[PDB]
Amino acid sequence: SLGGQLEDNWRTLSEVLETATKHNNHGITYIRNDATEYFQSYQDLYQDALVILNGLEQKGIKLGHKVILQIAKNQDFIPALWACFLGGIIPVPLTVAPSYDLENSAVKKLENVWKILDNPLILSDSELITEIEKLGTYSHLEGWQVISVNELRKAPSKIEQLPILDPQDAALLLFTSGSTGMPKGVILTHHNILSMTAGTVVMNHFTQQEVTLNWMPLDHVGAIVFLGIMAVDLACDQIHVPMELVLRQPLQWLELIQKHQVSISWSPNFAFSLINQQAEELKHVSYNLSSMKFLVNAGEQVSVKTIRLFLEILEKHQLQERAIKPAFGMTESCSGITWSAGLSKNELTEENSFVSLGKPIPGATIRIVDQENNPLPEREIGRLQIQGNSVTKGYYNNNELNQEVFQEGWFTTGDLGYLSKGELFITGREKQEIIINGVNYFAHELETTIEELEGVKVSYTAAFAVFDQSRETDLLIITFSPESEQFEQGIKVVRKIRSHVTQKFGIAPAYVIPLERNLVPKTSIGKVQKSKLKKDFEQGLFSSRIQEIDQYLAK
Ligand SMILES: Nc1ncnc2c1ncn2[C@@H]1O[C@H](COP(=O)(O)OC(=O)[C@@H](N)Cc2ccccc2)[C@@H](O)[C@H]1O
Repeated sequence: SLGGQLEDNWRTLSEVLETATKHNNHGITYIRNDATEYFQSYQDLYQDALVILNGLEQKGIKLGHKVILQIAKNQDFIPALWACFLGGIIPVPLTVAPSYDLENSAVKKLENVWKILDNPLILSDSELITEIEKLGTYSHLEGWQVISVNELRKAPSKIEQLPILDPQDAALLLFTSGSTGMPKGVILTHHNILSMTAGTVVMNHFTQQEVTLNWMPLDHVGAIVFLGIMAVDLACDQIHVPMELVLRQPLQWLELIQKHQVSISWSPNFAFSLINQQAEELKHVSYNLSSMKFLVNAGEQVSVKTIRLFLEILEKHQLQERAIKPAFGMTESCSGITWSAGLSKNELTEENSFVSLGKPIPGATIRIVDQENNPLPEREIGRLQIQGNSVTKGYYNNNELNQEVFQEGWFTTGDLGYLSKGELFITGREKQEIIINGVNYFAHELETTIEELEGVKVSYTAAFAVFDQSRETDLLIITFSPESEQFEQGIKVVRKIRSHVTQKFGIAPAYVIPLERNLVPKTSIGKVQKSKLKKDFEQGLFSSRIQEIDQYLAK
């Protein structure tokens, strides 16, 4: 149903980095937690990567082998990632766990992936090395080996020549958590990654003069590719900020855009809302954001009302018209695959209620089909299917999954939406629909509406529907985290949530469950995974709290 013509490029990642070294002008600027800065030119990165690569070789890690990445320090992660790229070693970046002595999904993912990949070596930093080894000994994991990047930097560097690689060979393996069970390992070739890069650059007119800024964790595809490898491909300046720095003080994102004259940046929808929360203090200070021309809202459903408010607040801070770029992407397509032309605030009205995520990059084709795999007419909801050189060819060691989601040269994303004049509009995700009396409801709207309320902490909210067997009816369940200091003072807001939702939508939440911030399940990028919360409810993990709240009501 779509298009885009792109000339074949047969570069590898090593050639891309080698091309970038000539521009000793540019490279990576690392922002530390204390807001100090450290510049590493592409030449320095290349030299650093070679040293680490030699360290890897000396430990017996060979071409084609896989290594797990568990590195929180950005100054260690990127050089180690590129080290693997140059040596033909496949890096497997995984989310750094919040702790390694307590039960969490990140610890489970690390152990599961480790088992799937036949006991590969784990790369860490000096801060985390001890904790990760402890987990290995405590859980008696046979062959568990962890090494710091700084120990690999010590390797007497007997550097030999770099291997010549096939761009069709695997270069990057990224595991995503599925709805249930084992994680899914997305295989990404050089050709996959560089075909996204080329398509995105040509379509959006990026040049070596760009300044990219990332504040998402480096294990995610958006940070590795769109705001990592792309910048290397362009040989432009790239900046990496730890997520917690911007979370602790959201306005620092705006400060860094101004200070570094940033032209390209990205966050999911919730972070836009976090800025909107700062509307008051944004009246007493002024930022200059005129350098920002490509501001990506991607990673989760985009809220019309949130974007509209974001423009109104920040146009008073020199944010140019059409700078905001809602986009669609996934791990399976090396992040971004469609890009908006920009928002003009005229599509944002009590409008749609769906934001356009734009047209696909050159080389890519997208379509909306029915259950029969037949293309549907424009403007009606169906399953999104994607193809092109930027799209993955298959998952790691999972034929059952490959045969299901890869058919006729198309990949089923598991996402729902429609096409209108060539532009993609995502409406929801499969098996997460909120249907009550045949009427379609949309989680993001509900969540946005909830998050307007005082006492509801932004980015910890979820809305989903379960079927109640006893009463033979569908229930709307709302989970949130209180903005109180602290819970359980967030009992007053439970009542406030139910009424506010009824007033605006005409339907009510059956249950409203407050949650401790640390227990709301989130992907590395901060997207609330509603599947894990649905399961938790059906156990039920919250039954005690539900009763306790119900006992507090009726008094
Ligand atoms: N703009 C969007 N609107 C609605 N849902 C989205 C959007 N972007 C991503 N998603 C959801 O997130 C899923 C992919 O999740 P992950 O594999 O964890 O990686 C991601 O979250 C990528 N979407 C990140 C990205 C995209 C574009 C540019 C930069 C960065 C998609 O299948 C879709 O369900």
